[PDB]
Amino acid sequence: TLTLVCLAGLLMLLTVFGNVLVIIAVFTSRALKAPQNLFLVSLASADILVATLVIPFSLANEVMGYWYFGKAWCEIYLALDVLFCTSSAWHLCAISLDRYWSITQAIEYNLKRTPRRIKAIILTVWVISAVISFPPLISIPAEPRCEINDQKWYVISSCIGSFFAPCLIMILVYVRIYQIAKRRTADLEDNWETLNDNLKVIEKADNAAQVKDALTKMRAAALDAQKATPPKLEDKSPDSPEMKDFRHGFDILVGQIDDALKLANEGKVKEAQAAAEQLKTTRNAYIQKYLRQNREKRFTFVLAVVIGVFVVCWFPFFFTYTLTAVGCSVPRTLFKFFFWFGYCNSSLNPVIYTIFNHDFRRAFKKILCR
Ligand SMILES: CC(C)N1c2cccc(F)c2C[C@H]1c1cnc[nH]1
Repeated sequence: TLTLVCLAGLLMLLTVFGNVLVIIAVFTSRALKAPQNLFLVSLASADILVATLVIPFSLANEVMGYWYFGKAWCEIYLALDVLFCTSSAWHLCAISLDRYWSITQAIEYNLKRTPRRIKAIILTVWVISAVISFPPLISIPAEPRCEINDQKWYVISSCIGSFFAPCLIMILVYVRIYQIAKRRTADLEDNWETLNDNLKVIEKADNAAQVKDALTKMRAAALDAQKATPPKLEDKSPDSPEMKDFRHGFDILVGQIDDALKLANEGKVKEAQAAAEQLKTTRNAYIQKYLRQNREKRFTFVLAVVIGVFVVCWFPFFFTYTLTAVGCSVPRTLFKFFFWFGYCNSSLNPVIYTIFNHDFRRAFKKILCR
């Protein structure tokens, strides 16, 4: 009934509450690099702009509302509701492009990733997003009963121009990103699995020979693993004590395999598997902390999760809105749900942001207390 008028504005403030916290979190932090911050703050600035200037009207217009103090309100209301979503999609596209270029072009791109360069990128997103939003000689006096003239021709070019094409690209480059990351870690993950497999085989073994062969197996696996670069220690020197801690760790391990190999040949089947558990624990304490993903890999994956919500929130709306050109299915029950679903995308960006990024939780708890 009337309980819902406050809920939407309540969730509308959740964008201000959520995104402004991010706006100032990255605003001035020695940990936050300026290249990435610029993009996450203009994205959070579009969300904080649409939650205030466009969000509330959609609720009243949805129940007991019409354009007041002129249709000019219905002019800008349409124009910003496309602008933010065309710019938000295109921003996610550019971060998608930034993440790809950084992972591949390496030193050269870092030289060109000047904060001024990426500042220029954002303004251009606003520029080109304003072109897709501005209609040529076509308007989106008395009350007009605010909706969008569903010109089948224009609508789809804009429907694609706002959501489809930018989302398509950002999906298309991130699938290349995933394949690259999977290729790097592949061989090492072979080894780590082979270690774990032979370990369980050791604990799940009944005779000494089975253990001895399992042990000899992992011995090569560890040596093969010893020559990889673990994910955290990517682009670090072998002068870095972390990269050396990795190596010493597999020396220490190999030795323990050999010592456990002496027990299996001595005929002490039980002592062997016992000592094999000691191998496992040692491996975890030495190695596990380096299998964790690098600092740049976290940012790329976390924005992979963000594209997951831009697709999940907006695709139902745009796909049902695109189908209206052929008018196949029920809009009455679905339009309302999908119009909100796409809209909550702006409030839920800092939600996934702190839910996954380790720097986010601390930046959220330290922004408030100061
Ligand atoms: C105004 C409606 C039709 N919308 C629109 C129009 C053009 C581009 C575009 F990306 C969007 C999103 C969608 C919408 C805005 N607010 C909630 N849903």
